[PDB]
Formats: sequence, structure tokens, C-alpha cells
Amino acid sequence: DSGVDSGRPIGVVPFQWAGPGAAPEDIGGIVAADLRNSGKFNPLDRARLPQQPGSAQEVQPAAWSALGIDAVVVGQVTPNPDGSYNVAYQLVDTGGAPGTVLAQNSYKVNKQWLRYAGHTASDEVFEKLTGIKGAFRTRIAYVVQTNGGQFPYELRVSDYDGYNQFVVHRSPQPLMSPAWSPDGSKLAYVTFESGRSALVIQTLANGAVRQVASFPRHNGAPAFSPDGSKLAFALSKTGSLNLYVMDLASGQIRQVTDGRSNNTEPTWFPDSQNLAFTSDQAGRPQVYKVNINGGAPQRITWEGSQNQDADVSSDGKFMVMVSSNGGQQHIAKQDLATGGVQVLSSTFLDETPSLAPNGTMVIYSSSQGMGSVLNLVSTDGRFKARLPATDGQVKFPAWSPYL
Repeated sequence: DSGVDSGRPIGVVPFQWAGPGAAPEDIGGIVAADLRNSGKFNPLDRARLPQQPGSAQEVQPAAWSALGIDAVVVGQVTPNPDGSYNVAYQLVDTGGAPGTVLAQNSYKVNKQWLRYAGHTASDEVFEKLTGIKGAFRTRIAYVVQTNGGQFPYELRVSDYDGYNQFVVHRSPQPLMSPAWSPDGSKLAYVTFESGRSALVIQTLANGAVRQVASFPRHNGAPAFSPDGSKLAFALSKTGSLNLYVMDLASGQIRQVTDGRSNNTEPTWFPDSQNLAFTSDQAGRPQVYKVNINGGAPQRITWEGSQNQDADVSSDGKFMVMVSSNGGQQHIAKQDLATGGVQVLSSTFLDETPSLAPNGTMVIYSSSQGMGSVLNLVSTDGRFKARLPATDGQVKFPAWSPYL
């Protein structure tokens, strides 16, 4: 819903490093990358910075408004004797009230939390300048297939931008489609470890695992309801996949769809009652919507030869999905009210899109020979980037809720 050329230009100056040598991290670089990733901003190339002020007072507004820049982010990174660091940023106005500090904060963090300090600065500048909750301190879950033979599959979690990865679960068999609990503490996912498909929910903090379902099938594509009370997923035995809803408090499972049609990849609407999902009911896959509390499925995608793997935004205003047309398979966004569709990505064979909690960015995977990598694309379509390559093929990314 930004629908413009580039984003709002903004000056993000490298942070001053008072400590000896060089800085342990490029905080300004992180803030710029974050802001840019959202498609909401176009940080000025470090090449064209008119100056590199190290403090708000050193900022000369005229130099920035001149280049069409409303605000400038300046900052300082200072080493503490205990080995930790002080990361401070000041958001300085270079427009209506030149030189005034719109926002500033300072954080004391260990080397390991320096990127977090950067993402915090980004979140603050972001919420202050867009009114939209920042998602820069969010994480993503995904599955990497390494080249190791014993446990090729690793369900991992990392910062949304690919850094600070950690393994949640390693498996000798395929792992797929993790899904975050709304409170960000658990991941549901499908594992073939038992030899056949199973749906589990693992608590990230202690690794605890809850068995949910095992009926005969393949990928269950789980999805937690926004309110935390249910988990929707697909089971395929009768010869076709159908939707089931898991009541998390009681464990009672109820079938939400029936028929010879393959109904899968459920995703929740904000009300925790309606699901959007993929069905082959009309031939090539299309996206349908159904209220778990009663009613028959309602096809909702009409544009495109095929649409699947939907992800409804947190505000229910739109959804992203994999849309195939003219031999191109990309992530597309569909307005849930007016039905307009906008193709976001342009990479090769885009799959499983997952919306950032503020709905400003989508993480998805694309094809690379026999493998695949993760990508980010802002929901306004302005920014596209590969996430940092890792030691394996990556699939099924899932963006965490706000943390």
C-alpha cells in the first residue's frame, strides 16, 4: 500500500566508533539495511553522504534537505570496560524543525547483541517515521537441507535478515513448513522422522516437543490461529487432503473440510475463525476461504491461472500467495477487499511466502538449480534481496510474530 518508486530517502550515517581500532559492527549499516528492507525507505548511498556527522549537533540540515532527505540517523558506538558496548542513535530532523532530535535512545549490549541494538534503532526510527510497528527485531524459522548425511534437515531460527541462526531441530528425514505460535514461543512443523508424516509443536526456549497428529500423509502445513487457541493443518487420508483444526487447550481435532478435492496450506484470518487455504477444487490450485464455525468454502482468488500457499496479513487487509501465470511463478499480494493483485517478486519459482508481522515485508524461497534460497521482498514491491546464503538449500521460511 506504498505503491511508489523508491521509498522515503533518509540519511543513515555510519555510527561514530570512539573505541580503539574499528567498530565490532556496522550499526548504521544495519539500520539502513533494515529501513531499506521494508520498502518504506531509501537510505542514502554511503557514497553520496554529504557529511558523516557523529552527533546530532554535527548534523548540518541543509546538506540533507538539499538531497531530499527529511531526517538523518546519526549514532555512536562506545566500548565499555566489561567488553559490552553502548549503541546510541539520534534521529535528527532535516526538514520542518531542522536539527531537532525526533528520537534517540542508547543501548548497552554485548558483542552478540550489537545487531539487536541496530534492529532496535531501526524499529524505533521506523515506528517514529511510519507509525507502523517495526519488525526488525523479529525472527524467521526455516528448514535447511545441509550436505551432511546423518541429519541433513535442520529447522532453524534466525533474525529476519538471516543473521544469528540457531538450530531448533536436526532430522535425518525431511522437515517442513514450520509455523510460529502467536506469542513467538513455539514452532509447529511437519516431520517425517517417524518414517511417515507427523505434526509437532516445539517450544523454542527448552526444546520441548508436543505431538499433535500422525495420520497417513505428507506435509501438514500447520498454522496457529492468531488468538493462540487453535492450530489448523491438513491431513490426507481418504485419498485427498482436507483441513482440520486443532483445539490447543483440549487436543480435540475437528475436520473443517471434506471432499475428493485437495484442501491444504491453511492460513488464519485475524479473527481466528476463518481460514484461507489452497484447493484444487477448480482444477489448477486456487485459494479458498472457509469459516471453521460453519459454511462451505468460498473461492477467493480469481486472477491468475493458479494461486496457492496464502498468507493473510495480520490486519486481514490483504494476503500474499504464490501466483502462477504466463509461466512465471511469483509471490503476489491480493487485496482482500477490492481483489486487486500485485506481483511482488521476480525471482525464479517463488514458494511459501510468509508475511512480516507488520505486513511490510515477505520472506519466501526461490529455486537455485537443485536447491533453493530465501529472499525478502517488501510488500510494496519496492525492495528485493537474497537473504545471506547458508550451508544448504533453504525452504519453508516463516516470519515470527512481533517478539
